Amino acid sequence: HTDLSGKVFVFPRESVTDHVNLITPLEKPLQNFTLCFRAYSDLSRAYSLFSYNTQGRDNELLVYKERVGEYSLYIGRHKVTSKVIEKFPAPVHICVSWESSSGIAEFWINGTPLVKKGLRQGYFVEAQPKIVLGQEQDSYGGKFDRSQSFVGEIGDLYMWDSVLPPENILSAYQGTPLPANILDWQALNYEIRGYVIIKPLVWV
Amino acid sequence: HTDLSGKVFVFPRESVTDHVNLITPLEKPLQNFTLCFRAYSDLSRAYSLFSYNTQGRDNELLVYKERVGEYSLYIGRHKVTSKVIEKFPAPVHICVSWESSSGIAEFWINGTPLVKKGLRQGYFVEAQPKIVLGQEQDSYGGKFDRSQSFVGEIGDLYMWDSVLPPENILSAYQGTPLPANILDWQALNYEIRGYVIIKPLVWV
Amino acid sequence: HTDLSGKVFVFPRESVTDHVNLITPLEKPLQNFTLCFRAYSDLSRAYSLFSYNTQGRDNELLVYKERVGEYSLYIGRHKVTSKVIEKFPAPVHICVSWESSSGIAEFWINGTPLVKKGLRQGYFVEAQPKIVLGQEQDSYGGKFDRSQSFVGEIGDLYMWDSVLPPENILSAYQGTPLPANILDWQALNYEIRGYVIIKPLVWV
Amino acid sequence: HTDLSGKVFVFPRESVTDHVNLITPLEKPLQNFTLCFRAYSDLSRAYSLFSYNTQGRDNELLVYKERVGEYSLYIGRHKVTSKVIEKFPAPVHICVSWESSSGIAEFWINGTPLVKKGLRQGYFVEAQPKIVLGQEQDSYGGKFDRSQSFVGEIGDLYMWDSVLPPENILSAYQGTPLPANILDWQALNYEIRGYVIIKPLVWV
Amino acid sequence: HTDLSGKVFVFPRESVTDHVNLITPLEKPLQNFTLCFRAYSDLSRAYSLFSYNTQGRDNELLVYKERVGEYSLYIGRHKVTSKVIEKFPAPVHICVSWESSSGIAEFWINGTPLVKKGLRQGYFVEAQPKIVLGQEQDSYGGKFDRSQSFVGEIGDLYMWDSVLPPENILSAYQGTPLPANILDWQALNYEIRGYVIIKPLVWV
Ligand SMILES: C[C@]1(C(=O)O)OC[C@@H](OC(=O)NCCNC(=O)O[C@H]2CO[C@@](C)(C(=O)O)OC2)CO1
Ligand SMILES: C[C@]1(C(=O)O)OC[C@@H](OC(=O)NCCNC(=O)O[C@H]2CO[C@@](C)(C(=O)O)OC2)CO1
Ligand SMILES: C[C@]1(C(=O)O)OC[C@@H](OC(=O)NCCNC(=O)O[C@H]2CO[C@@](C)(C(=O)O)OC2)CO1
Ligand SMILES: C[C@]1(C(=O)O)OC[C@@H](OC(=O)NCCNC(=O)O[C@H]2CO[C@@](C)(C(=O)O)OC2)CO1
Ligand SMILES: C[C@]1(C(=O)O)OC[C@@H](OC(=O)NCCNC(=O)O[C@H]2CO[C@@](C)(C(=O)O)OC2)CO1
Ligand SMILES: [Ca+2]
Ligand SMILES: [Ca+2]
Ligand SMILES: [Ca+2]
Ligand SMILES: [Ca+2]
Ligand SMILES: [Ca+2]
Ligand SMILES: [Ca+2]
Ligand SMILES: [Ca+2]
Ligand SMILES: [Ca+2]
Ligand SMILES: [Ca+2]
Ligand SMILES: [Ca+2]
Repeated sequence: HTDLSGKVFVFPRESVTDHVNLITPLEKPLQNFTLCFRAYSDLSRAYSLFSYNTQGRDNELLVYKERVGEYSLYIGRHKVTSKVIEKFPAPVHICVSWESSSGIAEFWINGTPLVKKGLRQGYFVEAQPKIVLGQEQDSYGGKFDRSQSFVGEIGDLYMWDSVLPPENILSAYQGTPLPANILDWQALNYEIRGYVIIKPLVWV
Repeated sequence: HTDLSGKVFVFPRESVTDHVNLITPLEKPLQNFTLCFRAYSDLSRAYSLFSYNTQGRDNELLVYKERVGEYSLYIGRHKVTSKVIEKFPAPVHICVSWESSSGIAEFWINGTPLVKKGLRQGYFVEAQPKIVLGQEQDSYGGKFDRSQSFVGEIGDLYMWDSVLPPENILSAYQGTPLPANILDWQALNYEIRGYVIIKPLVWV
Repeated sequence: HTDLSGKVFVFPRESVTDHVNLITPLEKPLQNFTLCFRAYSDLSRAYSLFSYNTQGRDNELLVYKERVGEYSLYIGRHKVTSKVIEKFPAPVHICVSWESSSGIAEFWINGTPLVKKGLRQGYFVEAQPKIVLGQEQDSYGGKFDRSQSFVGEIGDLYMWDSVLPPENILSAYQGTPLPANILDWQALNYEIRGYVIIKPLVWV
Repeated sequence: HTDLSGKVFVFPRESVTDHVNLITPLEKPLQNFTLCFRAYSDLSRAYSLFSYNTQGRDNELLVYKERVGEYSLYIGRHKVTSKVIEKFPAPVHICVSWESSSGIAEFWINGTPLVKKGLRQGYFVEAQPKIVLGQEQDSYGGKFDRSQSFVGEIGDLYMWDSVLPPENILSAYQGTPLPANILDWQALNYEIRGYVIIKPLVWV
Repeated sequence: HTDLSGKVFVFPRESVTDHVNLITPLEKPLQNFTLCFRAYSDLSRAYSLFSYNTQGRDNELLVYKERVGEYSLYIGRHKVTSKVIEKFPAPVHICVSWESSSGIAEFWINGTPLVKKGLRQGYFVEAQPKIVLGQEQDSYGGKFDRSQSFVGEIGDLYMWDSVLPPENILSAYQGTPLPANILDWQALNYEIRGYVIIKPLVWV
């Protein structure tokens, strides 16, 4: 468990191999969540930002960037997509929440809410996941795809087991995130596989 | 009747069934009206914003968004269209008024007056309407069309039986609208059908 | 004659019929003139803004908008065209002057001088005109063309029998035009024909 | 000689005929020069701004505008071209210097230096020129080309027999140029031929 | 040899011959380095900014501009590319660092950090280089290519044998660079070959 404050994971190249495994202490199925992180990439093609798979379930929870200005959330294989005006290339802060009771998914880009969408109302995302950054999973922990690899820098990743109110989203965006009980950048259990470098964050 | 202050209807998905029925004691034929509301959608295709049909009368009163930067009003099946510069996607405040005696239709977009157009001078829009959000009607209450469905968020919807002067339009835009006697967001009678979720308004 | 201060003509629809006739007490041939007015239209196709014909003479004096960013003046069937950066759609203030002795035509868009052009040096534009707003004449008083009709709003129309200096152009733009002897918005002699509505000017 | 302070040459129409001859008593071949002037044109096609020909020598010194954002200097039939971001149409202040010893040509657009280019190092531009505004010469004083004619307004033209330092360039742009010894707007010997009109400068 | 403060190399024309050799007594293979310089060119095609070759080694260290908004670093024949929003044409300040131990390459454009990339981790860039400005080498000191030549102005060139922290990059951008131990603009050992002119820096 490492304090990565002020630091990013650099995925310096395209590969089918470089990734970071994220280990969460959570062992119960997810009804509600919020996921925030910072990314800086100049890929124009599609890539996975956050890949969460469970046994026999691809795309159980997936944050996927299809193209510039477009963000997709997959819950249990089902997908929503929301659009935003953004410059390319540019650093970005991304928060996404999802609520089982309503099905509502909320993207926040640089503290700006995108249009709400809804999917998988009543569903629970399964526990005991494999979580990977830098690659998209098609199996429980593997079956990566070069054309979906993340190339660039990721920092300030937090994941909470609740839907964060606007004020806590903005706080995360501004660099004072509330401590997070699923994944916390300041106490992160992770394994680097292949070519991933930890560097100071210089682009905020 | 519900006070919806600070809240929105979220139509979280494309469908042919998700809609809200708006209930009003409108018994007298309309010679004059103003309709104001806020909307936030990232659809690029055409969609109905506000659909009002009467017995044997399609498109009796319809606010229809043909494409980005173009707003159409239908009165008694007749149509006018006006253009504006806008960003996409972006939250928008829309006011539209119409006046029988001159036939003049006025769109106001984020407090900004569009070019006046005119239609159905001397006409009275029929009473006893079925008013629906989220779908466009082709019958008296039904005959919805998936390709015309509204996906996104609608809030702050008011409707008056008179033509609002510019200062009152601006008041609505700024969030202090005058009391409204046809539809009022702070005392709204409505029916949710299918997948519509009420959420706080976070994008104003 | 009417004081049209704070008011516009609204030509609410495309037609081959709707127009306003303007009556001048001029009688003398024009060697010098300035014409100023405001217009708000979201037409993209070409249209006539100000059509002045005499017996047996088409396009004796015509202000014609070919396309966005381009303004044409016709004097005695001859034309010049000048370009400008403008937003679309957008309210605009237009002044045009012409001086026989030099032939110089000056367009002023929102108090901004366009490139000077020149035509019909030594020519006298004929008196006893039919002057129309909303349609382009191909005869003396008629032969209108739907594809040249003006749809939108026109206000603050003044015409002088002299070439206004930049100061006077700016004054008119900023809302205090010098007293005008050919045509005067504050004492206008006009005939409405077909669908033209007088409304308060709300876009300035 | 005429003091043209506050005045421009207006070339109000395209032609193969309209031009201004500029007269200088220069008998000594040019080793160094700076040329500054103001131009306002809405031509999109190529045009000559300043044409300097000597006997049996085309394009001895030529300032030619190929298209928007690109300025060309010809010295002794050789060419350099430099690019700039500019709006269109827009008034522009242009300075260009050339230095034989280095061959360096410097364009300055609205007081902004363009990328330096180099041509004809060691060369002397020939004396006893015919200098024309409004047309491009292909002979000694004539052989004009309609498609190269300048339509628009030129003012504040000065030419020095030395390379001006940046400070004197900014001075020219700001409207306080140093006295010039080849050509001087405030003591200009010229011949108008065809349709060219002197008018006040209104666009600065 | 030679304080070039306040001065630039001007490469005034396209050629296969015009270049500047930069001489340094570097005998130790580089593990870490930072290179900073100022460039101003209106070339649209690809060109080499900084060409560093060793005996039998092409593209040992090379800064290459593929197209507008795209910067490439070659280390030992391998390359990375990073993208940026930039105006064209425009003066630019470029810093690039590379670090053997991590393989990380950092581009800084006008003091703005680009997305980090990585190449040749564990590699040492060879010493005893031929370093040239204005041309790209394919041999040890020669084999130039006209389609790769730099046309324009270069100044403020510094090279350090370490990775400069962001603060030091900004200092170089602001015009107060730290003394550099490989290449220093204020004490530069150079050889001008062909048409290269030293001029004052006027675009900073
Ligand atoms: C004939 C038919 C069909 O059965 O209808 O199958 C082939 C084809 O349909 C597909 O190929 N469907 C799957 C498309 N793949 C896709 O959308 O992948 C997305 C979601 O999954 C990820 C994120 C992934 O897990 O790698 O990649 C991007 C056309 O329709
Ligand atoms: C041959 C002919 C003709 O008879 O002239 O008929 C077929 C075709 O004409 C039409 O299809 N006309 C109706 C077009 N439909 C239309 O404009 O729908 C609009 C208005 O109504 C709504 C808003 C609607 O109520 O769904 O949808 C978009 C071409 O012309
Ligand atoms: C063969 C020939 C010729 O004789 O050269 O005649 C037919 C054709 O030339 C024309 O048709 N010329 C007249 C074009 N009409 C035109 O420019 O109308 C303009 C000006 O007048 C207005 C403003 C109008 O008054 O309606 O409409 C646009 C090609 O050349
Ligand atoms: C066969 C050959 C050749 O002999 O190499 O000559 C004909 C052709 O090359 C040219 O025609 N070159 C001259 C083209 N004209 C040109 O560049 O005009 C420029 C420069 O001169 C001015 C400024 C002018 O003086 O009119 O107009 C624009 C192809 O190459
Ligand atoms: C057949 C094959 C192959 O063997 O794979 O070689 C020929 C072709 O591949 C190339 O030609 N590759 C090299 C192309 N040149 C290139 O990428 O130049 C870059 C890098 O080198 C510089 C900087 C240079 O040193 O000139 O120019 C730009 C297709 O693939
Ligand atoms: Ca997958
Ligand atoms: Ca995959
Ligand atoms: Ca309908
Ligand atoms: Ca329908
Ligand atoms: Ca006509
Ligand atoms: Ca006509
Ligand atoms: Ca010539
Ligand atoms: Ca020529
Ligand atoms: Ca090479
Ligand atoms: Ca090469």
